[PDB]
Amino acid sequence: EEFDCHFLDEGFTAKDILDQKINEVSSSDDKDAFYVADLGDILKKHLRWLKALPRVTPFYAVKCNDSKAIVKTLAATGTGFDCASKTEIQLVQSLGVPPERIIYANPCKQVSQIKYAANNGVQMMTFDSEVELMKVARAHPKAKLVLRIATDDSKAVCRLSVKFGATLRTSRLLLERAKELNIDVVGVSFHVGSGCTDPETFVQAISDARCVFDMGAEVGFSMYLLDIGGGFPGSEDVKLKFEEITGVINPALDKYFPSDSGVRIIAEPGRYYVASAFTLAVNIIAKKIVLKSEQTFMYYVNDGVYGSFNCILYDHAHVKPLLQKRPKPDEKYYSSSIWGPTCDGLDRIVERCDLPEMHVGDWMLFENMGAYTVAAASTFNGFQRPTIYYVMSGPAWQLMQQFQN
Amino acid sequence: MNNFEEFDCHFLDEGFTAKDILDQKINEVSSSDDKDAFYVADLGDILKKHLRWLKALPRVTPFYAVKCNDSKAIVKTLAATGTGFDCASKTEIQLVQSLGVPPERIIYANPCKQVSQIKYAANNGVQMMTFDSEVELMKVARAHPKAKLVLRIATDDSKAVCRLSVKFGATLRTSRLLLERAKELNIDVVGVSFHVGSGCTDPETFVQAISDARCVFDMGAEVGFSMYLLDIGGGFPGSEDVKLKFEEITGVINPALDKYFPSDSGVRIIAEPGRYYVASAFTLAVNIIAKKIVLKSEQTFMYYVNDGVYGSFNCILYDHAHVKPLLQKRPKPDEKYYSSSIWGPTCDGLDRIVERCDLPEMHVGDWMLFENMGAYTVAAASTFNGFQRPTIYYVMSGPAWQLMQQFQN
Ligand SMILES: Cc1ncc(COP(=O)(O)O)c(CNOCCCN)c1O
Ligand SMILES: Cc1ncc(COP(=O)(O)O)c(CNOCCCN)c1O
Repeated sequence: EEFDCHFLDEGFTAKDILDQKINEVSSSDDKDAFYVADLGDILKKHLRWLKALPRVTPFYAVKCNDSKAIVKTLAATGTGFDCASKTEIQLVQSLGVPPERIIYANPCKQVSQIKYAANNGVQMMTFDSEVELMKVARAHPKAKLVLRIATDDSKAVCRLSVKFGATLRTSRLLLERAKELNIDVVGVSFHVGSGCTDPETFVQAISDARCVFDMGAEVGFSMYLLDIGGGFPGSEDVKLKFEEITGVINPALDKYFPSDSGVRIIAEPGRYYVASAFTLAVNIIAKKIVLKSEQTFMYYVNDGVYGSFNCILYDHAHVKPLLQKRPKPDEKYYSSSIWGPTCDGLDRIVERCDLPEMHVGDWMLFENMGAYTVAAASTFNGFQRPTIYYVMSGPAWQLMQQFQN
Repeated sequence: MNNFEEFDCHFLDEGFTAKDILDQKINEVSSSDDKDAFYVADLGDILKKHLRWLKALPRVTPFYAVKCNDSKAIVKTLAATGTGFDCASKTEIQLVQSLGVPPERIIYANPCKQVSQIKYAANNGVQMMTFDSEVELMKVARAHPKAKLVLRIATDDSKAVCRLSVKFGATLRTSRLLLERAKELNIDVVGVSFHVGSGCTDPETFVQAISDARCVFDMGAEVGFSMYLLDIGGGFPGSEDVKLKFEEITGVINPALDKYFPSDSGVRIIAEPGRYYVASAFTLAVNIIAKKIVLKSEQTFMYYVNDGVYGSFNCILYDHAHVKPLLQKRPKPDEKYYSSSIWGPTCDGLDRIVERCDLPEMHVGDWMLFENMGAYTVAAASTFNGFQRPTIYYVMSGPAWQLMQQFQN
């Protein structure tokens, strides 16, 4: 099923295919959860990106969703790839992507994995520490290093212990140390984060990147690569929309990294490309009614926080259950909870929402489930991952062909 | 020590512990390039746990909670030992049966089961299933009408580390209705189960739960059921590194069982221990793959290791685990210690294993050990960011294998 793709007829959307599949399973017993993945939506996101950020080459963050069909489509489109490990490099290269379209954007890499990158010609890596410089000097000495600088996320849960990113003070020492060890530093990267509330953060980061560029010029480096990272939204169901962010980013890029300077600008978008392309259908497998006389309901579905909905814990996701069958306007709603299939009491998807009374065998839909869902799912309790059905229309395939030409 | 892994088992020589095997493996890869994280799993420790259970709960037949750690070697060892198996899904039943366990040693103890999975259980002769709701009775009537149902009742698990009663368990009031409804539908109810909560803190919960079970048994007698099966669940600790030790709990359980369910009554008592059997059997070794020095002049350190909260240390989030990093060489008393944090390998900023602990200054290539990592660790790990599951090295001494032979006879 991984390399299986289905045709999407004219005048049909992913929602229609979802509905169709549901209605054909009504008689049968087998009602496992499943995804519909529209690869056309990914081509749409690429066009949108080419329009909004024409100076910025996108490098897809594979960790977001490592589905071979996703990476194959993006590779045909001509995007780069951000890989964080040996396995992701193997995946991307197995699909025929050359090393110069891969950035190894993990600042803290196991020596053996750095060695693997060196053996397969992946030259560009990020770093933010001296120990990383020593490891690179011993294990991949001809590497092109990108210094990752810190960004301020005022909304982060742990503000005093940031995992990644060098301060400006530390950046100067890192550049001088890299000069000592005869290691080539070719640019700067930063990551604003997914939970960005104010686009001005990007401007500050770009300004900071410029500052580090100047330091590199002082130490004797020929800096050309600016990596503005990821964190762009993957659906329209957010307060801060993609185009607002890009409208703030482009003037900053023109001001601080003008095209005549010879700078090459890239980004590492993960969720932007895939979030909205995947829709999840889960089946209500069990039901309890609790009287409070106000009726309330507990619904158990066949995916949970150990599966696709791990994003509730790891990605701070807020999931919105949608009904497959549109409800009548006068239908009565009830206070309801939604639970996953496992034995664990913390396997709860929705604490409290308003739903009409539903029945075992009814379906619930979750949109915008492409990013950091299947990539981090486990088989706790023995429950297997939902099948993914890939779809693509004819015109979407034509568009992909145009990109290949 | 190099594997051939699932069914590979290494000899543990006399006078050698799992710790010694760890040392040997570490010193063996000293100059080598590849220092991936790995487990040492002592199947001897699982056999010792079984012997300890037989001594402490002689009336209670243990049914291993496969979901806790579904490694084939553990299930195979426990099956040779003669334990039962608590399975939560079709896949776990397939695993247990594939290792040759007959269905009468399997309880399907998931109270809210997908219809197709109930059907699978019926198709493979797994008769005994738990339930706590009317809709479950409807599904059973339709998909497994000859099933032997066990009513799961609620418990006061407020002091337990992992509360399960919010999600599962019928009140006594509801239990009366469930038994009457089951009678209407001509479904056989044969007993009661409960779960005190994983990581029990107060053994008195068991006493109340046992009492509650007695009442539901009596309710069944009123409606015409011949109840014989009492299932006292799990929640037992898996290491000695806990305030509430196994033998205190069993000392509270046994009198209650004698009072409410005397042996002459013909009751059959089982339990569903998960972490008790496997927690201390697994020790995890991780390598320090990266290092940062942060000046405060007070020096602090940030260590990055090659397993994290998406892998084995998911137990930090899901299992409320508190992990203690251990050094391979126990440190000298005069060595200087530093405030330190430990981080996983992934790009995620939330991938932090230890916020603050005191460690001597360590270096890339040094190892850290985590004991008691057998329960709810590997079973719920993912390959996020492409980082692979740690290799498991199974070891067993000769005497341990002899003990397993005695159990198998
Ligand atoms: C260095 C880096 N580059 C890209 C991304 C992807 O960001 P996205 O566009 O998906 O927001 C990341 C992601 N890092 O953490 C994501 C954690 C989500 N649970 C990078 O680190
Ligand atoms: C129904 C059931 N039976 C046994 C167990 C295991 O209990 P243990 O002996 O391991 O404490 C469970 C566990 N349920 O949830 C555990 C989630 C732990 N993160 C059952 O549900």
